[PDB]
Amino acid sequence: MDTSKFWYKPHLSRDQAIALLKDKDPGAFLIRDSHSFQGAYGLALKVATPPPSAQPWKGDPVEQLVRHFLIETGPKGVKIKGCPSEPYFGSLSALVSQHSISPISLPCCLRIPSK
Repeated sequence: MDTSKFWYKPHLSRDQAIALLKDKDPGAFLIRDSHSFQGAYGLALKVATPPPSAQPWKGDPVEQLVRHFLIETGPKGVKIKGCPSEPYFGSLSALVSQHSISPISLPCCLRIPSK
């Protein structure tokens, strides 16, 4: 039984989010203050298992278990700044809800339990 207030932490650091994701059930996600750039939100998602290649670059093998990407919101919509996709959806809620059906940046659809 978890609420958005527990999965939403602006002060929460990236490392903290990764540790909380690797310690929680698969499919769970969280949001934190994106220190990257203004008007950005850090989205973290926990995967069930690593890829078939498992080729981490200067990062522990567990880092792959947790995927964290920074989403930017502009006058053209909000999208995850990391892949060429850039679908540009309505808001964080729009991409979060759609991510549970058509996952792009993430390996698997995002789970939104109790919401």
